[PDB]
Amino acid sequence: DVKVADFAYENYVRNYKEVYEDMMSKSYERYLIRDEGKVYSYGLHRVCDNCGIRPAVNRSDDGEYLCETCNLVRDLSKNRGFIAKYKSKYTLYEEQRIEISPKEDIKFKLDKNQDPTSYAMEIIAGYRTTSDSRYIALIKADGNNAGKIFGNTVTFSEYVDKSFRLDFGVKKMFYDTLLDIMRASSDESIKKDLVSRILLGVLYLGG
RNA sequence: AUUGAAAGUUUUUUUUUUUUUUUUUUUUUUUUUUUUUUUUUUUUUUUU
Repeated sequence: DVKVADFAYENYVRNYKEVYEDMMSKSYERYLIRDEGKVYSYGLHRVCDNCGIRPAVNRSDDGEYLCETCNLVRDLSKNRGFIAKYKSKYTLYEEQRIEISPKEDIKFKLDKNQDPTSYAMEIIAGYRTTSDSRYIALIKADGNNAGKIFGNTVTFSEYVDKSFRLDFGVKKMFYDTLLDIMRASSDESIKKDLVSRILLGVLYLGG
């Protein structure tokens, strides 16, 4: 959904509140739609009947659990995604640059015939071996009353500064927490593995 | 005749072991079985 509002004039730049007002005003256009006829498999399962002109739900290597859209997304993610993060080498540039190689830091002993992407959730959880029971936690954070706070902004520059400060401070907090974990006065292998697992278990951070 | 279905949250684990209601505590301290009462009264060592 594309929302466009006038940004600034020749001798005047509008404050964030008015711009957001214009954006929200030009939002009814989203709710206008027209009629279309198609078929999309409910989720990605089974072989429905519906209209039979097209071929059925494509078969999968594991059997029959692959819809076309999910098939395409899986094809896209086969090369890049979590596996790319695992096969990377993150470096923490500080007074002593320290690198992290999950391919060499995770202590999950797997046979060469096993797929790390399949056991990605277990790896992030912390299964050092397949015969391990261990829960994994999810952390979601969000700012408080951000919308009205940005509404009560004197100038657009103030809004930009506040957003930049928020994002950079969030990233700084995460980095400092990682540094604190790194400086734990314990064996470097343990902290390296923990940092690798934490880094792998990140979906999106910022703002 | 629900998009549509058929699966026991089940098996398995003794709230058990250690610990003496025990030590100390004399039913004794005191009190004369005495106290008033005469073994007394009557009777001729004696006759034909």
